[PDB]
Order: sequence, then structure tokens, then C-alpha cells
Amino acid sequence: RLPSADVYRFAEPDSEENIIFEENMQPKAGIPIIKAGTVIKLIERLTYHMYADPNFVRTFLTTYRSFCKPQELLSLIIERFEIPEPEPTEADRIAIENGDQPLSAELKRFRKEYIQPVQLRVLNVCRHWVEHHFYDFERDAYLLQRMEEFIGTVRGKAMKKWVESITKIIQRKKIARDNGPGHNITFQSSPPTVEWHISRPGHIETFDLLTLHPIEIARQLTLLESDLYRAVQPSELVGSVWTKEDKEINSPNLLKMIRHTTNLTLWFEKCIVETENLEERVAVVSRIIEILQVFQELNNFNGVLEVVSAMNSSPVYRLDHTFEQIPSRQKKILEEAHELSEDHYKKYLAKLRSINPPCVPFFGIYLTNILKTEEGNPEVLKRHGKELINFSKRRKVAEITGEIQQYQNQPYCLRVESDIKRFFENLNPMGNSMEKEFTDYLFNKSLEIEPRNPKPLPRFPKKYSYPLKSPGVRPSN
Ligand SMILES: Cc1c([C@@H](C)Nc2nc3c(c4cc(=O)n(C5CCOCC5)cc24)CNCC3)cccc1C(F)(F)F
Repeated sequence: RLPSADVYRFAEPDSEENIIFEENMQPKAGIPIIKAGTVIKLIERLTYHMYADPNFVRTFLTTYRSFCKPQELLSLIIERFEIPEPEPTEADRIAIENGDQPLSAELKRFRKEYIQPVQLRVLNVCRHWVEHHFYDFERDAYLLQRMEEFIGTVRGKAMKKWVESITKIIQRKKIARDNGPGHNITFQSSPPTVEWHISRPGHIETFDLLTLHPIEIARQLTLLESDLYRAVQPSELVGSVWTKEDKEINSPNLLKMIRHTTNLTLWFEKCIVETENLEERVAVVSRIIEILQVFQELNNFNGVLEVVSAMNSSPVYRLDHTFEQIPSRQKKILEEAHELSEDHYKKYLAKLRSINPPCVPFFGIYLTNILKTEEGNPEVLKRHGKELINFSKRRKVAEITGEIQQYQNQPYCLRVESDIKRFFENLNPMGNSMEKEFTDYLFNKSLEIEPRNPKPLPRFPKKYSYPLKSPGVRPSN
């Protein structure tokens, strides 16, 4: 029936030396769930003759980079396509030598019941690859040449529509190379006016924390973070690519999210500790809590928990004389914001699963859970002396990426202000410093502005030449 191992590797039999399945679920579901296997066995079951497996295709193509390179994958699926057909029977040879057509009964069967199935499943994998994962081919024009040489040498009536589907996707993605962004945008309620404060509209030189409006700070950062959140692809997280040695190649949108998070959070800390006058620093902290209010009103959980991160920082959290003068209202607001994180993020996930769109989810819990998954599961399971790729680990990370992805569909009914947007895109509080040494700077600055117990607090001069009373978090209705 099936071909032999000396001509075709994807016809080696299943064993505990080559595949492990999950026994959780599946009491003869038809399709088993692979816990682990060799890459050959994974590719085989990705392109199986008995069944299509679209959930495995998606999960595989999101994650394969943790176990297999693009060029290796393309070689493997092409090898899977190249099935050896059987030789004729002795009677069919006799028919051929007589000048007649052979009956060809097993060959006709094997084509219909093995080859065609596997080959159409290979094309299904290729089609999913060029649609949802085209960045591999954007990063590798030789990979694209190989794919297009493959797809354009496929022969057969049965393969025609798949080849045409794949090539239309490849051509459409080639247009995307020079096109880029556009306006789409699911937005439904009426948007507000842009709110303005000490900064006169367009006078970018004047823009600061206390001079832009706190509602508008929150709304433009929410617009920004919504776009940053929505730009991260699933595959950028698998293997923790942001902490591999090709991060700035292969985590482009992910590092932009991470760096924004760092720059805004350290900018809040910087704003606080470099205001050495206590009374001004209360105004700073109070304004950041008002930005947190508007983040809470917008359901930008990412912006809430960035302020939580700044206020719980070593430099800021010890500034007891500042927080003593923050009113009980704003203290309750920070307490409730901290409570989002308490008990493993219990209140966060309960709130997130009960609010209505739009939102920006907190991004850093997903990174944390992916790292816990990465550090807590082996890359290979050992069986019988052989090492099998832990695909259950990859499925676990892929599941977490889908919990991100379900919220990437929901932009805001907020008006963009392009100068405030560009201002916040260009935050760099550290400058030429690095994070650790900058936060040690900020901690030393904290100890300057509020010294420790038996050294009394000195009086420092003002730095703001402008009114420090906020306009408030209520809009100009
Ligand atoms: C509420 C607040 C906060 C918020 C954001 N922090 C915190 N708020 C609560 C609890 C916390 C426990 C804790 O272990 N941490 C630490 C986390 C690791 O980093 C070092 C701090 C921080 C906490 C316990 N439950 C009650 C609410 C920051 C500054 C000023 C104020 C205000 F009270 F003045 F408003």
C-alpha cells in the first residue's frame, strides 16, 4: 500500500519513538492531537491523507520557527509532495510489453486515496503560509522564488484551483510591499472634540505632561497603543523572539510595543522625580492619576497598568510626602488600578471579560505568560533514546497568542491629533542612559527629593512657570 522508507520518509510507521499524542480528549474523534513528534511526523500529520486538520495548520504555521526554518519547511513540504508511485504488477508489465494499457488497479487506487489527498493538503499548507505568514517570503526572496517555482510547476486538473488561489495571494501580497497603511477603522459612537490646555494648538515646543490636556494625553496614548497592540503578529512571540539574538529583525512590532511601554512608564517616573519641589510633584502625580482615570474610562488597560508600573516603581513608590497630599479619591483610583494585578491578575481578567469594545488589553501579562510557558516546558520530550519536538508547548504559546488576537479588531471612536501623536511616539526619557542605570539614577533622584527618615526633607525651588491646576477629567460637553 504505502511507499517504503528508502524512497519516502513520511511513510515510516507511528511509534513512541516518533510521535506522542494527547490522551486528554479525543475518544476516537477521528483526528488525534499530537503532544510531540519528529518534524517528519509533524509534517506528515499536517498533510495527512485521511483528514484535513486546519487547527493544526494554523498552530503549526504560527509556531514552526521554534523548531524549523522557512527554507527547511519548504523543503519538507515539497518532499511530502513528491510521493513515489508503485511499479506495475507482473501482469501489467506483460500488458505494457504487449502494447496494451495496464489495468493499473493499485496505482489508480494509490493516486486517488493517497497521493491526491497529501498533495492537496500540501497546497492547503502553502496557501495558509502565503496568506497569514507572508513575512517569511518578504524577509526571503529566495524562499519566494522556491515557492513560486514549486507552485508553478504543479501539474494536474485537481491542483489547478489551489495553484491559482496561491498565486493570487502571492501577487496580492507583492502589491502590499509598496502600499502600506490605510484608513479602515471600526468606529461607531460620535467622537469628542480634541481637548486643549496650556499648550496652544500646534505649538509643539510647549508640549509637556502638565501642558497638554490630561484627557487628550490619555486619548492620544490610547490611539497609539491601540495601533501598537494591533500591529503585533502572533509569530513574533513564539520562542520569546524579543529575547533572542534576532529580536530587531523578527520581533519588529513586538519590540515597538515593548519599547513604548518602557518609554512611557519611565517618562512618568522621570516627570515625577525630576520635579524636586514637593507641591509641584503632587501636581505631577495627580495629573498622571487623572490620565489613569481617562485610561480606565476608555478601557485602555495597558495604559492603566503602565501607570501602576510607574507608581509602584522604586523611585516613585517611596515618595510618601507626595502621596500624602494626593487626595483620597485619587488614592482609591490607584488602589483599584493596583487591584487589577492582585491575585495573578484576577480582577483584570474579570473586568476585561465583562467590558464592551473598544479596549486595549494589558500587553505585559501575555509576555509574562509566554515566558512562564517557555521556561516551564521542555523543547524536546525524550522517548526511547530519541528526542521528539514538544508540540504541546507550541500549542500552549499559540493559544496565548489567540487570546491577544481576539482584541486586535476594535479601534476607537477618538480623533487623532497628529502632533500629540508624534510627540508621544518620540518619547525617550532615558536618552543616552540605559534602563537599569537610568532607574538607579531615578532612585538616587528620589532619595534626593525625599530623603530617608532621619534626614529631613529640604525645600526645593519651582520649575513650572505656569498654572498647575488641572482642567479635569470631565470633557467640554
Ligand atoms: C495605591 C498606591 C499605589 C499602588 C499602585 N500600589 C499598591 N497598591 C495597593 C497594594 C500594593 C501592594 C504592593 O505590594 N505594592 C508594591 C508592588 C511592587 O512594587 C512596589 C509596591 C503596591 C501596592 C495592596 N492593596 C491595596 C492597594 C502606589 C503608590 C501610591 C498609592 C497610594 F496609596 F498613595 F494611592
